[PDB]
Amino acid sequence: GPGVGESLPDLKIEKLDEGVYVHTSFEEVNGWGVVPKHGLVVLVNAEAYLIDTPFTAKDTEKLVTWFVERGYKIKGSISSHFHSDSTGGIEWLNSRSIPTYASELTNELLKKDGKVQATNSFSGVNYWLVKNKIEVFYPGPGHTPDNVVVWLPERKILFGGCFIKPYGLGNLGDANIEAWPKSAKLLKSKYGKAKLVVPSHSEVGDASLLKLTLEQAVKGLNESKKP
Ligand SMILES: [Zn+2]
Ligand SMILES: [Zn+2]
Ligand SMILES: [Zn+2]
Repeated sequence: GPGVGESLPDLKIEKLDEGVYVHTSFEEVNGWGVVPKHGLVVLVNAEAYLIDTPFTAKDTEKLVTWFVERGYKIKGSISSHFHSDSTGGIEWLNSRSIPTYASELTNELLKKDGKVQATNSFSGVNYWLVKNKIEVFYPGPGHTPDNVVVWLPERKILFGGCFIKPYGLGNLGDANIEAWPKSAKLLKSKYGKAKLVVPSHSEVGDASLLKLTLEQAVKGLNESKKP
């Protein structure tokens, strides 16, 4: 990229569907290496919504600038859970008067962590961030207590966030393996029609990713009985 030194990989902005872009950012995360984090930028008639933020303030300005530079007013940001791979750019967007959204639970968990909260918050299993266009859904505790997914109804796309772990559940300290199968069950129950499922840390797949995550969630409940 355009810098002066070694290389943590640059932010990626790739067009998924007609009004849906994927964004990938990368962070050193001890016990793992470079971790990729996928989010979405959803478009409505000249307005952009960040589904999750990049890891850092730095890539968040990057992502916002790209779309502002192509004619889009950044109309808001939804964080899918309180971990910094979804929330790490909330402070930047707050200082720029861009509405940041998170679930009431995400904001209290942000609070207990001493992190900056999203400015708006929603309470309840549902929340239309933009009615008939972006839907927030709470399948239940899993990756974290507060993790949510974001559904686009005219594209049948499902940002699963870190709740979707097709090939292994990953970091487990803040997780609820006992509740995760039930949420993964109820998630596929509602969004079986997912044409595309964008997870946080694995590449975009399809409806089976709901099936793959379900069966990985129940596999961790199995491994619970180790002694
Ligand atoms: Zn997480
Ligand atoms: Zn994550
Ligand atoms: Zn990727």
